[PDB]
Amino acid sequence: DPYTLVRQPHTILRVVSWLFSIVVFGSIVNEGYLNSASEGEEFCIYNRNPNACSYGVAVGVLAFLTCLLYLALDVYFPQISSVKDRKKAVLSDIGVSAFWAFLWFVGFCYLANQWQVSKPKDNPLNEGTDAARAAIAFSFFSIFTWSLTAALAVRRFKDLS
Repeated sequence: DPYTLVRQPHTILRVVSWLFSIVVFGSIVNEGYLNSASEGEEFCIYNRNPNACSYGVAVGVLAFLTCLLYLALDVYFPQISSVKDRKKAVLSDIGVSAFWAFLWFVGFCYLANQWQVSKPKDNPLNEGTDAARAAIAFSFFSIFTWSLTAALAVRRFKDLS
């Protein structure tokens, strides 16, 4: 039912992941790994630490960009007179949302794995620093919210189809 998807938690998930993407990006910046990644020095640009974080930055800042724009679309979702055109909008966004699950999975793994390289792998990821752990945690949290949208790729689509 098109007229129930107007209150679909999907929109909420966009807001949640929108914020989470800010937290991850910001946390990485707070650590200073973004600056290190941009640093052309061969001991920083080839350093795996900031490079792993730069993957978090990639998906972080672009998720902010994408989700922000996606939320703007939701504003006018119920303003669409054609249910078919609504399906087009959902299909277009939700396909990327499913891809975000992949993208954040990869970025997350870079953060988690690189931590196990630089720090004792016998210890859990929660033995890292405040912001570093925030980036990892909220990256994982993002994956959850994106995996929900991956399911909605069928739910919402068929409810409009």
